[PDB]
Amino acid sequence: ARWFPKTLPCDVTLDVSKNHVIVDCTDKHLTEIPGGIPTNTTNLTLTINHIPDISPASFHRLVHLVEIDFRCNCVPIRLGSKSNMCPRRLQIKPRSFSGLTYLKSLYLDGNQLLEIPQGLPPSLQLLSLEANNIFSIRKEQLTELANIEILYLGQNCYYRNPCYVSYSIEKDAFLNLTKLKVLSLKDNNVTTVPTVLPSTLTELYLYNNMIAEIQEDDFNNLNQLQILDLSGNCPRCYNAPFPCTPCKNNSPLQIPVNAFDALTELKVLRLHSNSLQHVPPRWFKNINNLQELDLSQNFLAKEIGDAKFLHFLPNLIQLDLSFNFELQVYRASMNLSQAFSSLKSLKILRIRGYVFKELKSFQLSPLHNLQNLEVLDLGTNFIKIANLSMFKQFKRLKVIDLSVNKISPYDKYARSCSCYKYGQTLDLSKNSIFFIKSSDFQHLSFLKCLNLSGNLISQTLNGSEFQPLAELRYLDFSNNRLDLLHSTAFEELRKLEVLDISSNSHYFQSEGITHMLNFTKNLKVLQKLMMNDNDISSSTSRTMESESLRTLEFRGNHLDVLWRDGDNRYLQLFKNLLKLEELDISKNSLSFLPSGVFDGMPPNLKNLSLAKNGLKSFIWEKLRYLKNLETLDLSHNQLTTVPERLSNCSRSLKNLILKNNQIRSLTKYFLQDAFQLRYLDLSSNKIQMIQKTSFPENVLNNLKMLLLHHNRFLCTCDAVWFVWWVQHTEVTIPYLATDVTCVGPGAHKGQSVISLDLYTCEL
Amino acid sequence: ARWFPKTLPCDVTLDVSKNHVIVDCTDKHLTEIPGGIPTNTTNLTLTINHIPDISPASFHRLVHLVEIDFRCNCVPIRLGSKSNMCPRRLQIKPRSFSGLTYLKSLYLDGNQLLEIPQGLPPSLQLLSLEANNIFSIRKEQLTELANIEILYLGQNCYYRNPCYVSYSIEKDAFLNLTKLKVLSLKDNNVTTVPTVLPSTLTELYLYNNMIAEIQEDDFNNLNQLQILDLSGNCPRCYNAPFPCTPCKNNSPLQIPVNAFDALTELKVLRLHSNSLQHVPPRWFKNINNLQELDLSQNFLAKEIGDAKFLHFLPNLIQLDLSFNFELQVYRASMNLSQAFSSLKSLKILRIRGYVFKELKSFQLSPLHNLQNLEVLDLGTNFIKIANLSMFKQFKRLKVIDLSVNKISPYDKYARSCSCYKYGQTLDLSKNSIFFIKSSDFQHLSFLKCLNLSGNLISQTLNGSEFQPLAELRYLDFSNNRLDLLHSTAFEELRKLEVLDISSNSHYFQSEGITHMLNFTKNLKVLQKLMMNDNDISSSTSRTMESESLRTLEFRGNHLDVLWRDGDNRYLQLFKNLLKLEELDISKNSLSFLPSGVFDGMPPNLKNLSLAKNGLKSFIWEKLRYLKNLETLDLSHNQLTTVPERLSNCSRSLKNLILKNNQIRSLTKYFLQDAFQLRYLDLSSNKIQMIQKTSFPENVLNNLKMLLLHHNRFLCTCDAVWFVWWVQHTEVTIPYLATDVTCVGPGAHKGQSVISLDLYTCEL
Ligand SMILES: O=C1[C@@H]2C[C@@H]3C[C@H]1C[C@@](C(=O)N1CCN(c4ccc([N+](=O)[O-])c5ncccc45)CC1)(C3)C2
Ligand SMILES: O=C1[C@@H]2C[C@@H]3C[C@H]1C[C@@](C(=O)N1CCN(c4ccc([N+](=O)[O-])c5ncccc45)CC1)(C3)C2
Repeated sequence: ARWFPKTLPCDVTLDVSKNHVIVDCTDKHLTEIPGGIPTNTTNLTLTINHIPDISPASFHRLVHLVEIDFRCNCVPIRLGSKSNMCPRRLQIKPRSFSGLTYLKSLYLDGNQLLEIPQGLPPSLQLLSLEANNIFSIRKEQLTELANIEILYLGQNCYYRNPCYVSYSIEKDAFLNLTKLKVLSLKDNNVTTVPTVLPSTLTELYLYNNMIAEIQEDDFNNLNQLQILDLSGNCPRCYNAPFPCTPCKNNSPLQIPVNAFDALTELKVLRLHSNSLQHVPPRWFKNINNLQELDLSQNFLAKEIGDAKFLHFLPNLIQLDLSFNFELQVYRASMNLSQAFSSLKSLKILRIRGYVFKELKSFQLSPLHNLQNLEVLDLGTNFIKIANLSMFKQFKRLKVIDLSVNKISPYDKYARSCSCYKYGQTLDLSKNSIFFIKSSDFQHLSFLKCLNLSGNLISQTLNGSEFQPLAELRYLDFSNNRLDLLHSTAFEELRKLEVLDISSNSHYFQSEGITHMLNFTKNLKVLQKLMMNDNDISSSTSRTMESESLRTLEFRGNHLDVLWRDGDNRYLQLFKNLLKLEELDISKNSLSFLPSGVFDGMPPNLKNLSLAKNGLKSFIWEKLRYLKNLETLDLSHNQLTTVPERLSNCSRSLKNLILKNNQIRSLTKYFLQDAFQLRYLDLSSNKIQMIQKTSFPENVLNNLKMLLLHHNRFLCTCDAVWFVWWVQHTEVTIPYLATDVTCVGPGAHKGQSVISLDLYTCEL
Repeated sequence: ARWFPKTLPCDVTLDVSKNHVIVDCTDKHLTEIPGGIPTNTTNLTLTINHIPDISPASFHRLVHLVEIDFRCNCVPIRLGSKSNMCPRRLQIKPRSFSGLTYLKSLYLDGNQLLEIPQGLPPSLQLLSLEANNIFSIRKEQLTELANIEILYLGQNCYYRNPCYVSYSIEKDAFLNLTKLKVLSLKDNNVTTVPTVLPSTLTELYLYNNMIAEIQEDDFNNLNQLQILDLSGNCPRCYNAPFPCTPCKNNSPLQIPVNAFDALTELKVLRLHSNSLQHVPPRWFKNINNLQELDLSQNFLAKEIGDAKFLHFLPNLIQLDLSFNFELQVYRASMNLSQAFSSLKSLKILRIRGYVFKELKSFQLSPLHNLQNLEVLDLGTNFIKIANLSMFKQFKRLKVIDLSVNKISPYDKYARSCSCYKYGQTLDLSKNSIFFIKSSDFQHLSFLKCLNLSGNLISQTLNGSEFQPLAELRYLDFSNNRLDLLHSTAFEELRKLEVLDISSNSHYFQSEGITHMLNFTKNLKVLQKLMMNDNDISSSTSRTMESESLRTLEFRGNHLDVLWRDGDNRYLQLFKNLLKLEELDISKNSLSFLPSGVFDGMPPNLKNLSLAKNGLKSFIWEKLRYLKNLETLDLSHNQLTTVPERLSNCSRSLKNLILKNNQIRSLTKYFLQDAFQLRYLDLSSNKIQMIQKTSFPENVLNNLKMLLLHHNRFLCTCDAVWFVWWVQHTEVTIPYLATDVTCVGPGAHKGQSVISLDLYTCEL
């Protein structure tokens, strides 16, 4: 099959059409790069490791490298886990990258460098030096980057990685970079923008810095700029969960009126957390193609009432005005200006953090004509009175956020080391609704969704609550207190397809009261039912019936009491679910499955999940009754013995999952004649040996995935074929060189099975 | 010292003045009563056990018994833990109590008896047969109880202990009980009141039954009745967490108008959960001395608006009107009738469960003249708008309950087997207050308390929030998000004595922001400070200062980071607290105390708590610096070695607590010359032997308590003196015969040290 044993502990991906040989050593804890790298490699990745340094002998016989990822080998003091500490910082000998004539990208983030390395090839187009200790920019060290295009010099001096010195950039340091397009100086303690910047810049990220004043001759040459991020300069420090230094006298970022003049191709402008109080319309005079405008965490509560600058943004797509409230000011209503009607191309409008008392109908009148408006975020506003019927005008919308408000009837780009698909959505989750009336949801027949998660509604539904919701296809009733006393629950939701009544264990924990689990009989088009984490311990109805239910999640419940010894009542609980194909009966404290319960299983079942249950002895001969089962899931269980013969067990099972099990040895005809298998998991086990008579190539040649890591393989001369099978077969085994180790014998401890060579076996 | 070794495993209490010898065998798991009971015994108690039966030979030589407690030896199927199952029910041979001429009380609850035992002495005054299977009452079995006074025949037939048959009571079964005063027939599935009842009844508990109609000739002879409990008859079954059977057509308990006529001395009348809709004033025509009236869980929402019957209760003390709301009815205001002004002697008024929208000022106008009104409960009402200034008229009150409402700026007698002491209290806990204004608490200077627990207030207090609270002596700010950025927090609370800022770990978990822990310097009369469970990990201020702080609870925090290795900054964190006497620095993940931190301890410290910390090695010689320490608490720790000599350790330590420790052997001069000791704990340890040279009688004679149970005592001939010391010394050792056992050797496993006799030691 294979006579080329490659002991490389890194993943290899081949793309002949793209000429890409990707070697991936992510999270491999290597101290030195492995020997024998194929010379056709193009992409090279080395994440968090323990590699001390780099020498020119590292990339000596690799010229075709086009991407080198050396990110975060020695993470700084506060940016990563302190379980992997380097003795010192990273050092690079001179001319360590000059031999890479085809290099085009380099990632050196989080390695505690003092200055920019020298000797880089002129073909380099990307260079990222984030999370380093480079707080000084000069021209002589940038002369070699005359052909760079993307430069990430961010996260160099701030509270996570301090340097105690303001960012020093000499005059015209980036001027001679005629090919530079992206420049990110985020979290660098920058005092002034490094003028002059190259005129070919397209993305400028100067956010989360200490820039206090902007000059009129700052962006005077940037005519091709498209993204300008000045967020966090003079930030809003009140109740900030991060160390922030505000400006003196609580002054905002001093931006002149004639500042965004040369910016003509600007499409994204984020001024989030700048302590701004006024937004002059002169800023938006020359930027005609502005699409995204972030103005969050400011003091624009009085500006939103006027909002004159909105008259200069006819092509605005997004508008973030979150958390603009005043201190000790509880407003009675939201004061949206009429100029909001000038945003013709507006799609998303998030006005969170604008806390007020009552949301009336005519308060959203400027938004009554935005034909392109889809999302309307109004969460975290602590609204008290809000008649939902007023939303009968926003039918063309897609998301109506009515979040944690109490209606009643820093660096988000940190690259560290639902209902929107069904239609109209009313997200009333985490509100102060404690009972459901039919008149409250009136004039809301167009709703395809209704999220009532976390409202803590204690109500006995008899089939008269969600009456106006005729077109409802998804109802989220999680984190409440549902009382299933009548089988007529959710009977008026004719077009209901998905029902989530999870986390309603309050009334289900009680013993003796009626629990009609046959409430799905009146649901004719119900496709998915999520009732997990409900602690369902009893049920008056004996069976569950449905003409269309295909998915059922019954995890975190008590089937161990329903299938108790001698209690033959609830054995056929899911037998009448004809169209059921996806069962998720897991975490149900099931210590054993009583013989006969599989006879009360849906005949069309395909997906069975029995994870985190506690099965002490799961029988296998009863799987013949499930002639359509394909994805049996027995992960995180306490099984002891694997089946006798998988061929006699099932004819359609192909996705056996036995993760985190307790198995000490496989059988000797396990995979005999089980050709239909295509997926097997045996991770985190206690097995000792696996022979050949149970693993022939007729069955191994078709398996797509096979996980045999984190176990107790004893690598002695007892399973020599396994050796000849582990390093000479192309079956996909992930983590085959670092996680699956050898616990013995003696000097053979911790050895990888891929590099096994016992010459003293057949001398 | 003592030559009478009593191997009785039950506690003995002697009262010579009362002539009471109380033998207590609570939770002792005995199979047969022990032999050798002293004949002077009067009180005898046997709780949950495994005793099969009783024979006349049990109380043969005990005549002076006046109280026999045989409760709950074989608990029914659902009333107790199923870990102690009896093979059958309890049986009593005839004439098992006739030999007790001085018997006056008998408790036979929860023993699954079928009928009332016969042969009881005529001197019996109390007889309780609760939680049994006695669902039939006859006259021939009650003829022997002609001198009984208290009869508890409750909990005989209901959902916890079913019998499937209505309670059968023959005509005039209790008539000949001329001395009967208390009769409780609760939870017995009674259909009709057992007329006729003895005219000398004073307390009648017929609650939680299935009585549907009351007759006019039912209480016609009860003229000395004082307590009448008819709660749960035709109950309110909506959203009930217990199996309840309501009456047909949703009808209330049919009580005639001329029903409470003969009742003249009635003081307590509870009609809770009767589905009542009207309360006729004719019911309260003859009962002039009614003090307590319970009317909870009814449909009196329209009756509270009228409340005519309140004109007939001039001596009413309590009035419970909780949970009288209507279904699918969210009221806009609380409609209290004017007749509430007729309750001159009213003290407590709980109107919970009366959910409405807004609580205005003039809604409580009838209560504006109740001079005796103290408690005003208004929790669980979901109030939205409620101006607190309107409470400037209820200054004479004591408790103003403003519970889980959202204001913004079955059988409770089941005998199973703060701020009210400081003055005026405003309990605004678990409300929807997210920020504190000075104008909100205006006109509330009389407040001695303010509970703001669970409001989740994210605010940076600078000393201007609680300004009108000049007389505030207690502030509960738990379960919030406090930002201690300024040392001027709570500076305006001049008369503040207790401050609870616990469970505010949100902003304290953040690293880098300022945490001014010296905010107690401006508090001149602060006596107690509770800041536990705050995860305090950093502090800008180095020390904490206070002229008056005496108690400080600092548990559930991170002192393991504040006292890190080499970090000598926060060593003297509590040194400036001069008057500090009670320190509770526990659960702080402290793996070791760095040497020198005790030098930064308050000199006046008396109470130190280091529980659940994780101390791997706690030094003892450093305790000489604490010359006032008396209650050192080292429970639930991982210590290994006890101090060398307690005399050289401390001169005032007297309450050593080493519960749940890991100690394998004591020293040989531990308690030498440590005369001041008066309290020692060594429970849940791993010790093996304790000799005499460390435990002399000069020090053992004064110790009040000494706990040495749940450990690994090896009871071999190695510590014979210990034997002669354990059963011949009167030092108080609780659980000396059941919990402290012997783990060896061999045949001597599980033996009690109190019954140790090794004759083969010195043959
Ligand atoms: O628990 C909670 C957290 C974590 C999240 C959920 C959640 C609410 C949350 C929050 O952002 N908010 C708290 C309440 N907010 C405010 C705070 C202080 C002041 N203030 O100092 O005057 C105010 N004055 C006027 C109006 C609002 C004020 C604004 C809304 C966000 C804190
Ligand atoms: O989570 C929670 C729990 C556990 C406690 C805290 C808490 C509130 C709580 C509660 O007792 N309540 C829920 C809300 N309550 C109600 C429910 C149903 C109906 N209904 O079926 O029409 C109503 N119709 C009108 C008015 C109120 C109604 C009454 C107040 C009590 C349930």
